[PDB]
Amino acid sequence: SGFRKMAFPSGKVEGCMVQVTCGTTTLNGLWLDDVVYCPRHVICTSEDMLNPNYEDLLIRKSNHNFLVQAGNVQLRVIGHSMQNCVLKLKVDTANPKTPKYKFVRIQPGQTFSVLACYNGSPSGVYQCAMRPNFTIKGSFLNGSCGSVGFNIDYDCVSFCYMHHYELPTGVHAGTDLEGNFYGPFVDRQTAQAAGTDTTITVNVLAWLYAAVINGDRWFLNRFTTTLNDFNLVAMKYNYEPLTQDHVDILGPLSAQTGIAVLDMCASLKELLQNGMNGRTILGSALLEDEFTPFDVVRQCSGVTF
Amino acid sequence: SGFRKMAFPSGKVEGCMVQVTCGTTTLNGLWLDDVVYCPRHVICTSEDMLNPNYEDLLIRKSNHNFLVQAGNVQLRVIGHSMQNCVLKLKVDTANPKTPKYKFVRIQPGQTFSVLACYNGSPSGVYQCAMRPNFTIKGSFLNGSCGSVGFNIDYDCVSFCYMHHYELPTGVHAGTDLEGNFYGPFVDRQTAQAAGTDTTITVNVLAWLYAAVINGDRWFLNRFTTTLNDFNLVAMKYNYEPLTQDHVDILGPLSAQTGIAVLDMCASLKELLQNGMNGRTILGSALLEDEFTPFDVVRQCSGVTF
Ligand SMILES: *C(=N)[C@H](C[C@@H]1CCNC1=O)NC(=O)[C@@H]1[C@@H]2[C@H](CN1C(=O)[C@@H](NC(=O)C(F)(F)F)C(C)(C)C)C2(C)C
Ligand SMILES: *C(=N)[C@H](C[C@@H]1CCNC1=O)NC(=O)[C@@H]1[C@@H]2[C@H](CN1C(=O)[C@@H](NC(=O)C(F)(F)F)C(C)(C)C)C2(C)C
Repeated sequence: SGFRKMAFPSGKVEGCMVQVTCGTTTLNGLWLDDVVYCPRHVICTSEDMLNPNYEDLLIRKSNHNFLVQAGNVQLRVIGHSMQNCVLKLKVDTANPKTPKYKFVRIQPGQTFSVLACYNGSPSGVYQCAMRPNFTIKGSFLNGSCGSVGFNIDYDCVSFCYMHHYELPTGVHAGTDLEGNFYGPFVDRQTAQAAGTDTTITVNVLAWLYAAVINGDRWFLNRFTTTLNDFNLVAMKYNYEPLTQDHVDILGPLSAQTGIAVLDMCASLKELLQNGMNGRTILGSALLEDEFTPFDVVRQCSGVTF
Repeated sequence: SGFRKMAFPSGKVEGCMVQVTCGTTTLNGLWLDDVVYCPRHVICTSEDMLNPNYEDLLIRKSNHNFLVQAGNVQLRVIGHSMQNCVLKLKVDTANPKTPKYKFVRIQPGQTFSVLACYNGSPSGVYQCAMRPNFTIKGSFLNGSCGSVGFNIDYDCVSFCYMHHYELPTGVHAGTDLEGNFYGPFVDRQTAQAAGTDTTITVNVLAWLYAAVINGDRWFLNRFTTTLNDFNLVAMKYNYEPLTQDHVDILGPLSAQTGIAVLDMCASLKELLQNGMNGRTILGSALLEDEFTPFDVVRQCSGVTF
């Protein structure tokens, strides 16, 4: 029993983390094979960041300007290129701790573990969701950029996120490992708006299923509803519309618990319309949308790596 | 910015995790130097667990009965002893990934990272608090026993917890690494009561400090109060009394924010007496007591390892 916000083991990823210094600026890099990936804004001074010309800034840099450190050991940079908002620094050494990995672009509503790092050293691990507006609600300070988000499939690390930017609202934006931002964001120190955010409806239902599994069943009603009837209510309370693809994804949880997806939608309707009456669900006084169906199955049946 | 439930990096600990099988029963062991630590109830069949005589059960066991596996590799057990509720299995090999470590007995209210494992393989990481009643609110299934809780100080792992037991209420109990339970618990399959739990008052204040740092300040009043005046209210709402040792521990957070500890106590009094009125603090609709002062400083100023 129990249900927590649980990150992947970070070991495989801790071994890829390096420090990248250019002039005065230091942040984190990801060392895979003979290549180090970091945010391109490492080349900036503080004045450049207000409106940088990254091409012109990079032109004024050679390989010896890039100090890459892995623990106490320096790596010799033998090449450099800019791919979108990331820098690829070729080094003379393949990382001997390179795990099996891939680069993926994650869809909104999916989750990942963040290994938050400073000076190329790991500080902490937590789980995030990519929000419908392509922000994340992270925990990041000066020096955190280059920190990555990832998923693990048995022994294969899917890197999906690298950290670049904190919005005025204190939420976060970054890129995939090819340097393409998630959302409308750019790497310049200026106030930038995120969308109106929505609630990830499929995740909420997954978490209701996690609650039932763990015995919290007070919210289960006898009533039912349609897909259409539910979505009309969902629109009202700023929830993602529920698709059939979503219903089918919730199938494992439906199957395990013996509560149809549409009956669970019935429960959520009542919850939205009546509130919680000061009661809790899995220790939460509000409705959590940062667990995928797979996160719930993984945790409530104990998938390992 | 941002503030999340953040565990230590788990790499150092992932390297110490092994699988221990006795007869039919399999759980996790902790492999440090030439010694493997696991819960003693690995020697039990399902019938024994209702009321085990651990001494008599262990007597009928020799070294070859203990299958210890580290990945695909078997370790030859050359000795065995029972220390309280843990089994120490001497093996022929020192773990080459043994980190600097210590064993500590943690105080109620303190936090730690759990690396939840099955079949000696890591599944995930989360943070827990030791509750005043010596239970933890974990996420644990069949096979999770042997999973450990730990803290990290630069490069030194303090192991403080090993998992044994889930109460009827779905919370959890276990031992230190010398096999002494936290709380009144025993390793037998019988319903066991935990204390009335209390709220860890020092942690709540630490988390209010985390909120202010992050810009949640709506709950700040310009009142202050005495220590005694606060404690009177605290007793009422089932909060731990606040001591001067507690005030002194909050000194760094007081210092960082420039809000006196007793002015913050003023805010918490009003919060307890009025409730939150549907408002949130760091995304939470209730008051969180599972962050220590050190956890807040670690996160809101970026301590690494
Ligand atoms: C990477 N090390 C940081 C991550 C930041 C630091 C504070 N918390 C974080 O998550 N990246 C940056 O500092 C980037 C960097 C210049 C400005 N920047 C920002 O994140 C800034 N944001 C904005 O300008 C704002 F608020 F308007 F959106 C900052 C004020 C420093 C938080 C560049 C090149 C974009
Ligand atoms: C270790 N592998 C498990 C951890 C459990 C399994 C489900 N969730 C957990 O955290 N340990 C056990 O199964 C221990 C073990 C026998 C029984 N036991 C229990 O935790 C049981 N609890 C009780 O008897 C209860 F609820 F009354 F307190 C169980 C019902 C299986 C959850 C021994 C030797 C104590």
